Amino acid sequence: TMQIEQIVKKVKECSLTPEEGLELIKSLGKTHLYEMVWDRHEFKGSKKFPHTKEPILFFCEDDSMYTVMKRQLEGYEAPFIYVTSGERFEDCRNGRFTMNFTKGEDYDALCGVLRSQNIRPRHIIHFLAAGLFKNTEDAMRKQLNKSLYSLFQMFQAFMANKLCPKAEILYLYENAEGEVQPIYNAVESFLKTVQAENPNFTCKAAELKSMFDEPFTKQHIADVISFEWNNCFTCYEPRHYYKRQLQRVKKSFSVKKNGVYLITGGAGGLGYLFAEYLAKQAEVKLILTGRSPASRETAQKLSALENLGAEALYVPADISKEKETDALIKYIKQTFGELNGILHSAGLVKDAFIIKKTKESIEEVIAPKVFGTVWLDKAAEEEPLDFFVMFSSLSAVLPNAGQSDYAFANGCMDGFTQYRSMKGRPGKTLSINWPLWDAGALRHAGLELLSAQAGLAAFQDSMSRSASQLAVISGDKDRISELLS
Ligand SMILES: NC(=O)c1ccc[n+]([C@@H]2O[C@H](COP(=O)([O-])OP(=O)(O)OC[C@H]3O[C@@H](n4cnc5c(N)ncnc54)[C@H](OP(=O)(O)O)[C@@H]3O)[C@@H](O)[C@H]2O)c1
Repeated sequence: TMQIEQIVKKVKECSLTPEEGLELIKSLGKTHLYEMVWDRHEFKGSKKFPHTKEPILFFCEDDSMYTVMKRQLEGYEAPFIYVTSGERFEDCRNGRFTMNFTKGEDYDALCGVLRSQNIRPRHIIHFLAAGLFKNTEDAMRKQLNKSLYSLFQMFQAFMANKLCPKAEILYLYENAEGEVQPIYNAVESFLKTVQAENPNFTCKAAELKSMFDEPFTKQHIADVISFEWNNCFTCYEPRHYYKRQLQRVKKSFSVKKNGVYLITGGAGGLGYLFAEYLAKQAEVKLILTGRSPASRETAQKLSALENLGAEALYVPADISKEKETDALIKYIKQTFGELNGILHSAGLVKDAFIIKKTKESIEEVIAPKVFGTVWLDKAAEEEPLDFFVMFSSLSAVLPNAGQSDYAFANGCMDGFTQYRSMKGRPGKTLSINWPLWDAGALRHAGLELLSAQAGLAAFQDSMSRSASQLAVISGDKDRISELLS
């Protein structure tokens, strides 16, 4: 009752056209905001062995884990296969191999050889993801090769060669107190979707976080592996671990007169819906960016925005290209003096199951949300931003079959929020995990499309809260609660 009067007051106040107000009322009780909540535990140890007596396959950059794992498995009577990085694929005898973890052909060779040797792994350990995150092309490329791409090659090869009728895959990465791993942490979103595509692959992800004065030793790693074998995501410190899940949030934003705002994907569906929304709040300057050249439709959009009081430019740029993004921020500074806010809506979708994806398709989908996001932060480092808002997707958290790289890319933005925090970036940093909008199967679930007004208001609410990651889910609260258990 109070809520309806609330909205009435707003249309009375003219924040909303009577029609918009009605659309919002019709959405009442359907739009809920969620945040990650953690549960913390003492790390207690476990038995050492897998629960079945079947071959274990371990991928590692080098042999730093070989001895400890042989010691850990003393008494376990099934093969241990240990694969390290090399120039070439090589069977190095007695369960040891080298390979190039980026070459699909090498995963084929591995599968072929193991099949010839009558070795059918069930427990797979992927532990290549180490090294600090840095916001450089070279560093990001190496991290993606150690994580997303290596895993893509591995799962595709495994399915194509039918190596594992069932597999339990444990993906590990290193982190440390005071540091962040946006790329490696995003793998969880990929693995959840592999599992939805192939339910015989049970996929787990574990962060190995060293603390100051409490390093993760080789033995503590072994112990985490054994613990996992005997129990998607857990973050492990040496003495404690924690898990997370979305839960409903507990119980006033505006752009500024003369503020300068960049909307990437600014001519796309959500990008433009937000540009009009922002133009109605105040007399602003808007820069809409997409890769495509100007067209009659981009002109029409700019005109509609200038009719609302804004000044508006369309500036073509591929924001996944570091120098283009840099040139873009420079042009905005030179043209308007400064930048006060970024809404990062650039993105694309190219759905396909992992078995049908290509590396090139993955590169395309991730470019704007992995590299683009980083380049926008990097180019705008010195700008007095009031806000840096990433349009992420609920697929990062609840993915569907076919969206593995998309889910990863969005999950990468979600983790990138911690980088901005770590670096002390000014203003509000927020990633919003949006569901499907009705603007620009689910039936059975108890979910509904998010209407334009409901979504605008969720943004408005999100911006006034303190969480740096919020998920927006549209539907019935109890149905959603089941889906999130
Ligand atoms: N609509 C939904 O239901 C929904 C749900 C969840 C999340 N989201 C997220 O919200 C954002 C917008 O969704 P949408 O429905 O508006 O899709 P959309 O209409 O395709 O808009 C995305 C825009 O991104 C631009 N873009 C792609 N790559 C780019 C690059 N490298 N540099 C600059 N611009 C680039 C595209 O234009 P060019 O081709 O000209 O570059 C396109 O206009 C996306 O990031 C999406 O993942 C949407």
